Amino acid sequence: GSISTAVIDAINSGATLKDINAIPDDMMDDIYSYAYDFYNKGRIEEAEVFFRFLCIYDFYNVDYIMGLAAIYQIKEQFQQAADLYAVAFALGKNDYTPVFHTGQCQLRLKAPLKAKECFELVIQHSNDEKLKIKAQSYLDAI
Amino acid sequence: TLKDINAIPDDMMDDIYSYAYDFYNKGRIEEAEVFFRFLCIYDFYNVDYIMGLAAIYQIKEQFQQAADLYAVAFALGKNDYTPVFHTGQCQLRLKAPLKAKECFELVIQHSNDEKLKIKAQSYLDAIQ
Ligand SMILES: NC1=NC(=O)c2cc(Cl)ccc21
Ligand SMILES: [Cl-]
Ligand SMILES: [Cl-]
Ligand SMILES: [Mg+2]
Ligand SMILES: [Mg+2]
Repeated sequence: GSISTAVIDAINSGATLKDINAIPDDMMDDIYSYAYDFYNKGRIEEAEVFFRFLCIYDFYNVDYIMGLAAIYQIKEQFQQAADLYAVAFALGKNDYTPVFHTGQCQLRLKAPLKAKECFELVIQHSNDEKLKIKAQSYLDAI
Repeated sequence: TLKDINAIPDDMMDDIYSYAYDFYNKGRIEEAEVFFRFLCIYDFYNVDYIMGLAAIYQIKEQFQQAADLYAVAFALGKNDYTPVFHTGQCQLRLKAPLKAKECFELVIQHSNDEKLKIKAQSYLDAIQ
């Protein structure tokens, strides 16, 4: 998947498509907009292809990662979702939304201690008061 | 992948990893790089294999290449902020001090590794 592609690219250290500016920013923006068009209409499989395409071209992009992670979470591919959410967090640093969703994923993976660690991070560090309430509700059930 | 089918016994992979760090510790960077690339081809999902290849790229002053692998390494481990610390070092070398500050601050705010936080704070103290 997307993470494997990123690691293979890093191993090979040959020229990538982004290295030669093969697809301009405005064009990537358009494709991202089509990806969400598909997603918003329930065409999840088509959206997944488009987000995978975007992540092959520019893996280290929070918006593309988050779109793909959401698809995996909806498809109950919870480990794949959690891994991508953590990449998004590492790149973005100040949005705890990916940490919250990783906590949801860890609960479904039967890892409540990992989920508790996620939800506690949201409470301790997020300034999103509504997200903190949501995180607390999961903590209350654990 | 090769790991998915147990293509090489576990103890032999342990040996190859230990030989890779032996090369690294002895300054045989080109040979360490072959061995860490081999390991990451065998199992891209192994955080310590990725960290070893990232260390090679950092020592070779391929700082963005290292930082990219550190972001994957962070995700695979979820709660180990060592890759975030090293990303902070790479960002300083890339002349991105605000990004580096964000990395070191993330280590101090989330890590439970006291020795790592001490190191991260020493970098924050030096950043203008
Ligand atoms: N420190 C952390 N423990 C976790 O389980 C986790 C998940 C994510 Cl997404 C970011 C950071 C962390
Ligand atoms: Cl993958
Ligand atoms: Cl999965
Ligand atoms: Mg490259
Ligand atoms: Mg607060």
